[PDB]
Amino acid sequence: SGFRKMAFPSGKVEGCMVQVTCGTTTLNGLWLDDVVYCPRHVICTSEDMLNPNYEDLLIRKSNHNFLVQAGNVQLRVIGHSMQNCVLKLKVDTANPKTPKYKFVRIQPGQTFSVLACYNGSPSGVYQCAMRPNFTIKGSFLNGSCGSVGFNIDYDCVSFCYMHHMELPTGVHAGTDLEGNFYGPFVDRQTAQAAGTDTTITVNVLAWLYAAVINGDRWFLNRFTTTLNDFNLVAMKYNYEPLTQDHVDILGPLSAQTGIAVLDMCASLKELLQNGMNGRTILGSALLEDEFTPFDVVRQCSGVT
Amino acid sequence: SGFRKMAFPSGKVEGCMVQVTCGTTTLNGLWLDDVVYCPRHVICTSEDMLNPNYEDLLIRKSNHNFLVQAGNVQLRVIGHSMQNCVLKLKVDTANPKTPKYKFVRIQPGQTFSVLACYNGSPSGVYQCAMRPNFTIKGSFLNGSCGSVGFNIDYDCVSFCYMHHMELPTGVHAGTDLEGNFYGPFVDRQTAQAAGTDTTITVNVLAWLYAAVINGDRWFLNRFTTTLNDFNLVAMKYNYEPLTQDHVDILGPLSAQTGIAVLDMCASLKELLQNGMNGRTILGSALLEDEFTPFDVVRQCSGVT
Ligand SMILES: Cc1ccncc1NC(=O)Cn1ccc2ccc(F)cc21
Ligand SMILES: Cc1ccncc1NC(=O)Cn1ccc2ccc(F)cc21
Repeated sequence: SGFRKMAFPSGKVEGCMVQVTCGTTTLNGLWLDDVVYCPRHVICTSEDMLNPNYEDLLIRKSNHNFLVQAGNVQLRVIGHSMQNCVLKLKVDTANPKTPKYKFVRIQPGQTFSVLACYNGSPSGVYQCAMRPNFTIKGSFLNGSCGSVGFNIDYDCVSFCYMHHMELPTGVHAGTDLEGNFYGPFVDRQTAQAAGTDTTITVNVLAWLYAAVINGDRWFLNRFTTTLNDFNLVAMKYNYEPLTQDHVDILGPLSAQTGIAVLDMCASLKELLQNGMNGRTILGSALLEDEFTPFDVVRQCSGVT
Repeated sequence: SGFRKMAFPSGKVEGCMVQVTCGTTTLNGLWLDDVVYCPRHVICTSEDMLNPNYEDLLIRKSNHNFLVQAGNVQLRVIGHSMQNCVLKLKVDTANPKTPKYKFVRIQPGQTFSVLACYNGSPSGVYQCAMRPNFTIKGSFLNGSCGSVGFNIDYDCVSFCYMHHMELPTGVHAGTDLEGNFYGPFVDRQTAQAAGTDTTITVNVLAWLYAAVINGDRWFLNRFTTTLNDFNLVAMKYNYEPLTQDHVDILGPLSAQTGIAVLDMCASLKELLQNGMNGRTILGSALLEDEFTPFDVVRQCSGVT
């Protein structure tokens, strides 16, 4: 029993973190096989960020300008290329600590763990969700760029995020491991306001099922609703519309607890309309939306 | 910017996790040097837990009865001893992945990371605090026993907790790495109710300073208070009394933000008396108490 915001064990990712320096800029790189992945803005000075021409800036850079250090040892750079907003630095040595890995581009609402790093060294690990507006609410300071987000299935690490920037509103934007930004963000220091941060309805329901499994049941009521009726409430409270696909993904949780998805939607509807009345659910005084239905099943079953 | 419940990178601890089986019971062990540490209740059957005589149960066990597996390879057990509520299994091979380590017995209010494991395999990592009643609010299922709590200072892992049991109330009890339980708990299946779970006042103040650093300032008011006046409020709301030692530990946060500790106590006092009025602080709708002043400084400065 108990339910926590749990991150994947970070060891497999720690063995991939390196430090990349270009000129006076130092950030984090991800070393997998004989390639180091890092944000392309490593080639910029703070002044360049206002309007950088990355292709032009990269012409003045040679292999010997990218200083790649793994712990206390220096990697030899034998090639460099830009793929979208990431640089790929070919090194002469395959990372001996390279785990089984994949590069995946996640969908909004999906969760992942972040290993925050500075100077190629890990500082901490926490669980995040890709918000519906494609930002992440992380914890990053200057130097954290190149820190990565990932999920783990048994022995395979699926890398989904690489940190690039902080928006003026304190939220975070970044790319997948192919260098494509999530959302409309660009790696430029300009007005990039975020869209509406809606609540991930399917995750709140999954977390409500997690609460029932762990003993927190005060919010269960005598009511039911329909998808269309629930969605009228969800729209009013800036919640994502719930679809039949979401109901289907909640099936195993519905089966385990014996509480039909639409009955749980009616509990959520009353919680939205009436609030928590000074009460808590799984130690939270608000509706948590950064646990997917898969996360709840995983934590509640003990998948390693 | 941003503030998250961050755990230490778990890699150094992942390399120490092993599976220990005795008879029909399997739990986690911690392999450091040529010794495997595990909860002594590994020698019990579920029936034995009602009133176990560990010394008598251990007489029927020989070195060959403790099956210790590290990944897919078997460790040879050349000695066994019981130290308080932990068993120390001497193996013939030093763990090559043994990090620099210490065993520390933490004080209530202190925080630590937990690497939850099942069958010697890690499932996840999360940040915890030793509650003032000596329980921990974790996330553990059957098989998680032997999972450990730790802190990391640069390259040294300080092991502070080993998981032993779940109380009937869903909270968790365990020992330090010398086998001594935190609090009055015993490794017996009996009525062991927990004392008052008070709020760690010094941590709430540290988190309020973290909020100011990250932009959340609505709770700052025009008032001040005294230690004795604040403590009258703290007693009413089951908060730990604030001492001059706590004020002293909050000094660096007070210095960074320019907000005197007693002024922050007056903000906390008004938050206790009036509530949050439907507002949030660092994404929480309640006063968070599982960040120490050291945690706040560490996260806000980027210590790796
Ligand atoms: C300081 C900080 C805190 C947290 N996370 C990241 C950062 N760093 C940055 O944002 C660096 N940086 C500055 C301007 C700019 C423009 C575009 C871009 F891709 C990166 C940019
Ligand atoms: C099932 C579970 C869930 C979460 N964390 C731990 C557990 N396991 C246990 O508590 C095992 N166990 C059962 C009786 C008993 C008595 C004393 C003791 F030290 C261990 C005991």
